[PDB]
Amino acid sequence: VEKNNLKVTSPDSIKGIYECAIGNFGVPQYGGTLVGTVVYPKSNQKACKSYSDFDISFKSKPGRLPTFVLIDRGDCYFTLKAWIAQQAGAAAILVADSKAEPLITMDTPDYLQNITIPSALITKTLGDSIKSALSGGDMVNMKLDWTESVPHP
Repeated sequence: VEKNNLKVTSPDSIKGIYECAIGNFGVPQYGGTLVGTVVYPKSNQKACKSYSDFDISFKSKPGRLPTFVLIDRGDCYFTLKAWIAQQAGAAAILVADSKAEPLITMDTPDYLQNITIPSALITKTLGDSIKSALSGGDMVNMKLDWTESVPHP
């Protein structure tokens, strides 16, 4: 399981370094990092359907942090969740595992080349911690670290 470090920068309650598992699609900024804010939509939480019907966009306003969308595993292909979040303007997708278990690699089921959004899966533990912080009205900000992540050919 190929992993990279993830750093929650806020709120203070859950700040720290965690691991995430990089999916076999999307394009991390290898050698670099990406800071964003995490959002867990109230609707279409598995990103199996189009966000446009919901009039939901994750395009962040100028000067604000890029939006990372927290998405639940289940019901559809991981690649489709990425494609759909990408269409909705998300800067990255974090797929929270539906069961508590070691990290797994999100595999693909040409068109894979069209998926560019950094895509990673996080544990149910971390997913639930983030949801709790957001539920308390806290912004959850996060730095994705690929500084030492080297891609395969």
